[PDB]
Amino acid sequence: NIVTLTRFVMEQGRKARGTGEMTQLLNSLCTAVKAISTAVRKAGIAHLYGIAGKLDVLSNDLVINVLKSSFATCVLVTEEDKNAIIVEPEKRGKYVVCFDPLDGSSNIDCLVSIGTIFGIYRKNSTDEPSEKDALQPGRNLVAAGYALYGSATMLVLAMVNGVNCFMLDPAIGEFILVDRNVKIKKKGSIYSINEGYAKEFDPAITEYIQRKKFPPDNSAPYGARYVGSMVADVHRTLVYGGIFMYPANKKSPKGKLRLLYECNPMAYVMEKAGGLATTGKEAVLDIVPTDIHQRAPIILGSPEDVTELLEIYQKHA
Amino acid sequence: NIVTLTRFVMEQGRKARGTGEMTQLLNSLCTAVKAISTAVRKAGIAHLYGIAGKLDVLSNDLVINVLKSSFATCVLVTEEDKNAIIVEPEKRGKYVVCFDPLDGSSNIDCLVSIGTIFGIYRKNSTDEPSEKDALQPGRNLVAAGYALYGSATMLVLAMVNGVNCFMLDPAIGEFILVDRNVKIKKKGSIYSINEGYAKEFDPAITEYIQRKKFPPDNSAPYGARYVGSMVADVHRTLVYGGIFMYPANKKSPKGKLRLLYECNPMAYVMEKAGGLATTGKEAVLDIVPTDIHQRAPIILGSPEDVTELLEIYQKHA
Amino acid sequence: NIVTLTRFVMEQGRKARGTGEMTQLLNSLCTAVKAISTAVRKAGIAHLYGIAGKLDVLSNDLVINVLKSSFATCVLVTEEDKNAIIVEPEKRGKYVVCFDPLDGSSNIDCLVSIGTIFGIYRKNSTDEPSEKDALQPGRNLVAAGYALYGSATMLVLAMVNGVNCFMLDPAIGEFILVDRNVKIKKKGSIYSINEGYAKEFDPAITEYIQRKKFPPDNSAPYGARYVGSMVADVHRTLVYGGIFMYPANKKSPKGKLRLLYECNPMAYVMEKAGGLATTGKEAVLDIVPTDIHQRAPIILGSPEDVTELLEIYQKHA
Amino acid sequence: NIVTLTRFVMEQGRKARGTGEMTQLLNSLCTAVKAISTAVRKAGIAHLYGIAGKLDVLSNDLVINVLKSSFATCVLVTEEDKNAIIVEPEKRGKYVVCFDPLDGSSNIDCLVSIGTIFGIYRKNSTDEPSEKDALQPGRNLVAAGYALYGSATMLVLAMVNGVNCFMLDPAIGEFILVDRNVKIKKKGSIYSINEGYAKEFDPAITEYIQRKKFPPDNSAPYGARYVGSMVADVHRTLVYGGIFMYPANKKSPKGKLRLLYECNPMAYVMEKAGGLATTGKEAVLDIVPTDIHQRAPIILGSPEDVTELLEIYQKHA
Ligand SMILES: Nc1ncnc2c1ncn2[C@@H]1O[C@H](COP(=O)(O)O)[C@@H](O)[C@H]1O
Ligand SMILES: Nc1ncnc2c1ncn2[C@@H]1O[C@H](COP(=O)(O)O)[C@@H](O)[C@H]1O
Ligand SMILES: Nc1ncnc2c1ncn2[C@@H]1O[C@H](COP(=O)(O)O)[C@@H](O)[C@H]1O
Ligand SMILES: Nc1ncnc2c1ncn2[C@@H]1O[C@H](COP(=O)(O)O)[C@@H](O)[C@H]1O
Ligand SMILES: O=P(O)(O)OC[C@@H]1O[C@H](COP(=O)(O)O)[C@@H](O)[C@@H]1O
Ligand SMILES: O=P(O)(O)OC[C@@H]1O[C@H](COP(=O)(O)O)[C@@H](O)[C@@H]1O
Ligand SMILES: O=P(O)(O)OC[C@@H]1O[C@H](COP(=O)(O)O)[C@@H](O)[C@@H]1O
Ligand SMILES: O=P(O)(O)OC[C@@H]1O[C@H](COP(=O)(O)O)[C@@H](O)[C@@H]1O
Ligand SMILES: [Mn+2]
Ligand SMILES: [Mn+2]
Ligand SMILES: [Mn+2]
Ligand SMILES: [Mn+2]
Ligand SMILES: [Mn+2]
Ligand SMILES: [Mn+2]
Ligand SMILES: [Mn+2]
Ligand SMILES: [Mn+2]
Repeated sequence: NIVTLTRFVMEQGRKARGTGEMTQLLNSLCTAVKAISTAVRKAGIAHLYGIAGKLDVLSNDLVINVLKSSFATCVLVTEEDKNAIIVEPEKRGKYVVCFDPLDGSSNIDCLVSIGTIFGIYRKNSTDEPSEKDALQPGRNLVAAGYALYGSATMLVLAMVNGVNCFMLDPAIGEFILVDRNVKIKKKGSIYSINEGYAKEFDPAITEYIQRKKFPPDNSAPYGARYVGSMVADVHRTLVYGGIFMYPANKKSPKGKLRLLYECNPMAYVMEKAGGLATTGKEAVLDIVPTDIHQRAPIILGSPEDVTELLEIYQKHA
Repeated sequence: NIVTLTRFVMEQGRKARGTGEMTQLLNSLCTAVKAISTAVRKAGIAHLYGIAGKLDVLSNDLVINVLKSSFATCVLVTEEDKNAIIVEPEKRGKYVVCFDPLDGSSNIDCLVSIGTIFGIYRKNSTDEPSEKDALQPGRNLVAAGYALYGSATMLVLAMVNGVNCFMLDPAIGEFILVDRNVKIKKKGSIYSINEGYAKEFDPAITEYIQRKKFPPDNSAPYGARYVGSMVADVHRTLVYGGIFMYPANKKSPKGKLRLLYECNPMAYVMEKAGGLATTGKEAVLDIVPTDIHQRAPIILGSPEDVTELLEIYQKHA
Repeated sequence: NIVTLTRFVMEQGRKARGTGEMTQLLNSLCTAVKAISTAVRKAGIAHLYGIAGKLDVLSNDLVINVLKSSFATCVLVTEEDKNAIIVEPEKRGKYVVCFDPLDGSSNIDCLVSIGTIFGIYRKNSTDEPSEKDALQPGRNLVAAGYALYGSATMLVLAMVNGVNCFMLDPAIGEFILVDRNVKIKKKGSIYSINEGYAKEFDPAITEYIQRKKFPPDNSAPYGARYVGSMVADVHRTLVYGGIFMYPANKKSPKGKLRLLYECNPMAYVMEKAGGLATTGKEAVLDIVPTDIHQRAPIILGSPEDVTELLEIYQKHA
Repeated sequence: NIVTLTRFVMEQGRKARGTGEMTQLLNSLCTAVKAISTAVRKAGIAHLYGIAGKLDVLSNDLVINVLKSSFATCVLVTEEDKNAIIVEPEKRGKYVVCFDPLDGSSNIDCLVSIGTIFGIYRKNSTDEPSEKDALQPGRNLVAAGYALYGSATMLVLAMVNGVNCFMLDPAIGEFILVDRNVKIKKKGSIYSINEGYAKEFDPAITEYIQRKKFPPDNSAPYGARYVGSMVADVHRTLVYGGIFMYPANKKSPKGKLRLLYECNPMAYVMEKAGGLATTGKEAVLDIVPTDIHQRAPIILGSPEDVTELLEIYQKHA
């Protein structure tokens, strides 16, 4: 009585009486992620080193061809491509897929955890697909999730029904459901932010950080953690509780994280897990995108920690 | 032409005119690390999940068994064991090995990078082997290094002639030399410390951090990173540059990090790479331990960043 | 534009407007075969050998639990169980599955190729499932096939539409379609039989063998091949052409190979591939089984080679 | 406690007081075999099938490159190369290696067991290294063995002190000693020969086969097996007992099997295991080659079965 991703996706496609198109899509994603995982852990590297006489780019190509080979997509948006990819009408399905094929690429030389992030929208409208089809607020997401290539490979999938975590068994190449209907803690004890940007923080963030290090009610201070790869930082937030933040600063008054393929999927996982995701002023899932590579400030995590900071944001409002 | 860890170790052992006792020890280590890597990556997990027919305890058991069978060790010191382990006379060799089988174990549920740390001493006072044989300053290390299980598995080996990084190709189970004679940048641009302890930092540390966030000469502040796993943080330092800190505070008046199997091996690596590793008052390698599970304050990284901090310490002295 | 077993099975389930039950079944089989393949190639053997301090039986259990976990089966027949396994009504589906979890087990110590063989029937009737549900002639098979664990792992799947071959990529744990709509050669140049039973052969087999070694029309003689594992011998027959035979002798006047889980699936693959499978008197697929472990003589392969021998069988009739 | 090929080789090399030159050669071989095994098992095939972003030539290239880099060889002899390969003086060592990189290559499309065969000689006449250095009788082998890629990968190594089998654990890329000091049964019960050449067999062979099918003393006839891959057939002989035959016929008046890299290594293995290996007229190891691609008749296996056949030869002499 074990549950594999392949079994789960099919039973769910059956319960929802789908035509099987989304199921074929989710299966192609599962296959793409296993292929990326393998290249990340460097299997075959000996060949590059002459035993017999890129990564971001390879990841992009894998995700694109595998997704197109699903016959379930019409518009693809990648962090790696300036323009949205419109699918050939022969393989054109009804899904729009926004993804970051390998987030944290600059961490690669340091062997820090990296991941793949994706959000799926159903093409709403009836005209020649285009970038406009991806410009939907995150509230319209059919599914969203990410794959984390850390000490082990994990796929976290969020859909209307909830959040589920699947661990990859690289021996048989199968994702096994290990955490079902996940819920984030109401209050965590870790905060995550790049404090090297201190001089740039708005007063509300500055005050919050101060409350965490020197608690006014004399409670224990929060521990700090900042891996430097969103997928790793968010996954730790989801599993262990706490708050993650990447607010605005000189690096764009608009934030650094991209709305469509970084913030939205994460905000979606967070909300389905019972947490919050806000820009400080509004909920991330409610922002109407105007540009496929639009950035946005984001704060996510345990609801009590996010509301606490939202209050400070009010006090300074 | 390609260089595997197996060939390199043997070659070095040949140039050193060794009896091949250390070579066997190093081959054993390599075998232990590949085994731990496989377990960490979760191969075979489908079995726990009943496709019908603890990770730090297994790691401990693997290291101890694999090292004993090398017939090259007489005294073992593990983070996991209260007392030193004395090898049976039948299996005795002349080496003392101090290791942390799986560091960052708390981080396991969050899939954060973890690693194995080891330091190798040669038994000097030839009395019956005992705990006192491990009580040697790090300046007496013959070899030290670590294995990091991150996006990929890497083994860094440092010996008197320098530091070398080997990447694991899991397809053929062989470590390939990917970086020769490593040297750390003179000055970095990332500082790594758990700022959650700000309330308890000594003055020098407090001044240094603030200097990194608000540099006097209005230059770019240092970026910040803190994975919360020493091997991961120390490996990013060695490779990318910067400074790593785990100073003395209240919950740990002498630091959290253990001297024999965490601070020494890492300080040795740092020093052979041209970096510094201090306690704030003194070099970590010169400290003569008195207890095998002794703790010690540690600051390591690019020579200029560490020097700058040490000047500040002297200033408050 | 690559085709994985998972994609293929789903598109075919869609074309046939299935409810998705057979598809879930085929997916469970694919997963069982990858798990068996891994144990066959001995991954993890170091643990049996004490690195940190059956096969036929393990294969049976994997296939049974994985199949039951599909919720698509009601009656399971295994070469390893005296009695047919009736599925719990909770997980009871509509399919009857006959399989040999690991054929050629006595070859294991010699590392000869071995495999898994399976035939699927739709439960015809409407009463409490039982052994009687498996007692159908092979002509009623919905699907049949085998997995060969040889130099590489291959899954050959035969359905009403034809025969397809999928090679396993153990790096990503995915079967890739490599040979589509396979057809056996009309005439081969290799014959396969255990000639150690010469003294026991009926006159027709004896004459045929004689024609192959000393051709009366002076054509080149046929080469001989006899691996000793049916799956290996049949797979070579399917791919390279020729004839395979295991007629009756003192080892049962009834043959050695079992009808339900060895002969039928193979006869089915053969026929779908355009070849023949006969007992010498009748077509194997047409025999009405009377006992789940019933044996039967079998001759299969290229149609011209099988008809040639059938003629000799007539001459001696 | 467990024994890996790496430890065993080093230990043996220590007991022999070698300079570690042969040890490096043997470590190189091991690395080459693991690499070939991975390629044979088809890892990464999904790439040829365009998940978008010859096996005997690659094997040849792997062996040659990996052996050259060992700095232990001066002359290489491959089944795949017309002339011997002379290693650059910069990389010269004292050993001559004769190998078949991938034997049974015809069998690849049929997924039949294949293997690698090697024999190691020490350069004696110290003139400029040349082809003549490989022209040594097998009685002069320092080491020989083979790697079989069957249901699992095994490496059999024979040296003056005996024959040892190592099983590859692909999870950690390590060969584990699974069988120590192997010895073949005195008498077997399987004979292995391509009976398709019956029309061309000499009288002795013809009598022997018939004696196996119809034993005078009405005892059980020998079972027959003929995989068609020497390593597979010879490995079943060593492990299970019996006799393997590839006599002289018409299409091959001196046999098909080559002396230097097929017959010698296998005869050496057989002899250290307590078996016999003859040409019919003489022991294979005593033959002094005159051409590097020379062919030779071979009969090997249990000492009693081979003797019996040799008596029959003498009878027709
Ligand atoms: N595997 C599945 N899991 C959960 N919901 C599904 C699945 N397949 C389809 N659905 C749902 O049913 C809708 C239509 O399915 P489809 O016909 O495949 O496009 C989807 O957009 C989801 O809302
Ligand atoms: N593989 C090696 N790599 C580097 N140094 C070595 C190696 N083998 C031996 N040496 C050195 O030679 C000394 C004696 O080696 P041993 O006789 O094997 O105990 C060691 O303690 C090292 O200092
Ligand atoms: N994956 C599939 N491939 C080919 N035929 C299928 C598939 N699924 C179902 N069918 C066919 O449709 C019938 C009923 O499907 P099902 O509703 O799943 O039981 C099967 O028995 C086959 O005859
Ligand atoms: N690893 C080993 N295993 C068995 N015998 C060895 C080993 N190493 C060296 N010897 C033997 O010692 C001789 C010289 O070794 P070498 O100096 O390395 O060239 C060889 O030719 C073998 O006869
Ligand atoms: O390189 P990417 O693909 O844009 O992602 C890097 C991002 O960079 C953030 C960290 O940025 P700072 O270095 O500015 O903190 C992470 O949280 C995200 O992973
Ligand atoms: O779980 P361990 O073996 O004690 O290791 C955790 C150690 O803990 C340090 C961080 O601890 P803090 O949470 O106190 O910062 C790391 O740098 C070391 O990896
Ligand atoms: O051991 P199993 O599972 O019954 O299968 C062995 C069978 O045995 C046949 C060979 O039998 P002989 O040794 O009698 O030739 C093969 O063709 C089949 O694989
Ligand atoms: O393809 P190769 O390298 O020539 O090897 C085939 C050889 O051929 C022999 C069998 O050949 P026949 O078909 O003539 O029996 C085997 O025993 C050897 O493995
Ligand atoms: Mn990216
Ligand atoms: Mn990104
Ligand atoms: Mn530990
Ligand atoms: Mn530790
Ligand atoms: Mn069986
Ligand atoms: Mn069987
Ligand atoms: Mn060859
Ligand atoms: Mn050959």
